[PDB]
Amino acid sequence: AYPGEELFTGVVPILVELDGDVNGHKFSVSGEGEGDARTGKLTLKFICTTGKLPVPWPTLVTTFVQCFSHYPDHMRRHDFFKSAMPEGYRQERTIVFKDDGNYKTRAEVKFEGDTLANRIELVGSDFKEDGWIMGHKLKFNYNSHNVYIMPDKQKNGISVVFKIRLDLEDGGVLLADHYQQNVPLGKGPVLLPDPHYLSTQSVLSKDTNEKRDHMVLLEFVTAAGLP
Amino acid sequence: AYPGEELFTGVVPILVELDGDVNGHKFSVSGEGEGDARTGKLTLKFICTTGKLPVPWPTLVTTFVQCFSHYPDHMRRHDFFKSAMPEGYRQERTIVFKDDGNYKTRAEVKFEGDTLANRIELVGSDFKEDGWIMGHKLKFNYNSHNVYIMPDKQKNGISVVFKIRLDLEDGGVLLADHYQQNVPLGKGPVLLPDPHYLSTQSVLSKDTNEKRDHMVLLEFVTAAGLP
Amino acid sequence: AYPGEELFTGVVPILVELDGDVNGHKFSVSGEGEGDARTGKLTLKFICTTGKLPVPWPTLVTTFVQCFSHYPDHMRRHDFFKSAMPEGYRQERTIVFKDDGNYKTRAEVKFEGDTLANRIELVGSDFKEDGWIMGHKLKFNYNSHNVYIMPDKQKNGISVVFKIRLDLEDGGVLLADHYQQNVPLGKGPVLLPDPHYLSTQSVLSKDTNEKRDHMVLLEFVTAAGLP
Amino acid sequence: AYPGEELFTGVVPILVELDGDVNGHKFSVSGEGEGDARTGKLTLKFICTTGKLPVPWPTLVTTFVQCFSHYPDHMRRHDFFKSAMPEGYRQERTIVFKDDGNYKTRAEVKFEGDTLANRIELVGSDFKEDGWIMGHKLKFNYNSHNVYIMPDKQKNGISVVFKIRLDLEDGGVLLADHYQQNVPLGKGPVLLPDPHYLSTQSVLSKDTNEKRDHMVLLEFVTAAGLP
Repeated sequence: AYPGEELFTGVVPILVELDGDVNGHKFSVSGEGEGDARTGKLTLKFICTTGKLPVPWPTLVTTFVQCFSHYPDHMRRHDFFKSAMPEGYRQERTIVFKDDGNYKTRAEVKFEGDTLANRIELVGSDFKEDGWIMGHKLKFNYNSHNVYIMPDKQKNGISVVFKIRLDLEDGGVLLADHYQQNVPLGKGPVLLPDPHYLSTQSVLSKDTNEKRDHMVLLEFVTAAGLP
Repeated sequence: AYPGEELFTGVVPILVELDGDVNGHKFSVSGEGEGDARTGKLTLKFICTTGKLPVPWPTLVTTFVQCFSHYPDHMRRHDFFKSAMPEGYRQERTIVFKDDGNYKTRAEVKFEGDTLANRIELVGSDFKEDGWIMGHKLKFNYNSHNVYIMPDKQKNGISVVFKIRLDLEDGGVLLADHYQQNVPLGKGPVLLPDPHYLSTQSVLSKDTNEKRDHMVLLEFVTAAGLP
Repeated sequence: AYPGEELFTGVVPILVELDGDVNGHKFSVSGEGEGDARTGKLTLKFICTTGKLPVPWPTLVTTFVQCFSHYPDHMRRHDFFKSAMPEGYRQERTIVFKDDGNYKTRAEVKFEGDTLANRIELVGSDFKEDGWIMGHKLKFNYNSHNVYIMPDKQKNGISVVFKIRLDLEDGGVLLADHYQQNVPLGKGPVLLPDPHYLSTQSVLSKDTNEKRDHMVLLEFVTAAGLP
Repeated sequence: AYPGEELFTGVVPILVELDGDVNGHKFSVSGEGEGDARTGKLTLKFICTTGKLPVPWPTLVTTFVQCFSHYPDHMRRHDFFKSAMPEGYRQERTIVFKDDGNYKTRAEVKFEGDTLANRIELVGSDFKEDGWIMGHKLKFNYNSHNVYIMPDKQKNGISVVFKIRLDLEDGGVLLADHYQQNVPLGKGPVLLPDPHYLSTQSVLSKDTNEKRDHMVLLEFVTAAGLP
């Protein structure tokens, strides 16, 4: 297999660092945790190093390491995330919130020693001051959803798009469309996958022994084929 | 690769049946769902078959299948719950609510065909009818907390002790001490674990399409070591 | 303040008496020393009054007064051992030496006047004459390990299990598993602690002016909580 | 509470730097660890920087921090070592090895930031290159032995005298008389103690992961009054 696969035979530490800017409200978030590609388990904890988060925590869940998705034996040849390791890949993402603003993220997912780092730069604009983001908070859906992937041959990478359902405090729903391009960092050949998807489930919680603004995230991801 | 773990290589159906008697108020609960030991995932739905539940649903979460906890590779020799399968184990518990009544539960967790069954007999007493549990709304801790386990060599089983923080409606916190003793149902050899604990996480929801008194539970449990 | 903490504000003399029986060899040990709960310090000298000890001295350290452990301010409510004083408690233990023999101990730790007395009975069996324990000269690890404690609500006492590491003459390691049960002797109320542990450190030494088979013991024990 | 005592209420890092010259053989030792005066516990690791130590490690322990001796409550007015802190004290010694050479040491024990550093200079002479010390046939005494202390009114410090037994591989015992003088470095008032002694207990071992010439030291010291 690829020299990137056996870098995930067991538990791998994760470091997260986010430098965002939403309508002028600058902020920084640091994250830390572990990941197990054998089961697709992810246990991460994030903290707003600048104090309070100006945007809702669940809106940054997707931005905050898809290389820890579990790929079954019959589909390991479609794992582009682990393929581009240890040099890693670049993750660009346009998040469009319906009837609201949009995010634009630039991430660098790579290995730094024995740790997996996710250094991201996020920009936000066109969010209303009384919109569903800069105003009333929301919550991330704890149900399984699908994240679809196809290869991008001309870019030697993969295309990834998916929808996010955010439950509003007033019983409503704010759909967030994610468009994502991934490009390898190293020059070595990567796996060009067949169109497939990932079954993703994330549970949000807090840490009772934490005084700062934070979020605890438990994520299970499993890849699945498309006939 | 101890015997009993083979019964949890995939999704296993779960049947839950409870018969309760809290302060003379008799009731029955039927529950169904499934569990995945590879991820420690737990999805169940419980229905009050006698009408309205006289106690808050969150006070009955723990009573309502720890054999679906995920034991990492280096800790599989500590899995007493799966070692008792398929003959199963008996779960007796004493749940003391601070400054209020107490529960006494007798359960039989075993395999019925391909379905993991959990038949429980619950008895409550000394509950104040005007306190904050009986006839009032409660909220489960929802965040991660620890469930401590130790071997009981005299009874050839395990002792399980843990705490639970329930959230009252006025903002106050009610604490429910749990005292638990598991013993195997058959004469086959079981696993005597070292002191360890389980990291538990639950999410409570409501079925919009269900008219009877009901509870939907999502739960994630992971075993962890004590040095 | 339960009426047991005041009995340990200063230095308290210790009496130890043990009648042992291993592979037919009947032996006796007398011990004396002091104990200070403010620091967890234990100074004890044991002497085999029946001649030579037929078992290695390190295998009897745990059998040879956990009421002298230091419990910090935030842990005083978990000190079961002190709450059973002055009437004291009973300490039954099953020690399992891996791939070798087993110890069965029964002790009554209680106050006899102004000194705390520990009177034990030991029965050993299934020890190989060429076993790792038999032959003596064993080595007790001077590093600190953890002795986990959980409440036994049914018996109105506590359950205690831990592991000790015995260094062998061959450079290897003998693991002795300990399974302990504590119940109160008197009829008053006792402390029912939360799950916690005790970091215990001990050092074996000798007395150059002592001609009989003996051992000098130095031990520090401090209580610590579990999340 | 005496002014210098507040600096030892918790664990204190320790630095040790020794330059030696025994019979023209030059060497330097670096040492590090921590001290806990609540229990009189010491754990230090020393590394010979210049390569192979030309004298045996057991001969250098005492040269290798009596300010970490535990002084019981009602004997605290006798702690000159702590009362010299933070400015520290000078510690000069003459170690006569019977029918062999001698050590001359000069130590400046003081606080350097939050770390108590013991920087020593050692000179050894008149040692027999074919005797029992230079050939490295020595073992340490792990049993408790006494260290006698007395005030020095004129020098505003203390004199310290004690004996030490060293075990040779032929079965013989080598006595090493120590003559010690301690004088404060600062101009603050120090405590002139009464005649008393320290009960010292030491244990030497080896680091299995260390390739350089080294010694791990564990020490327990406790002061005691003289009638």
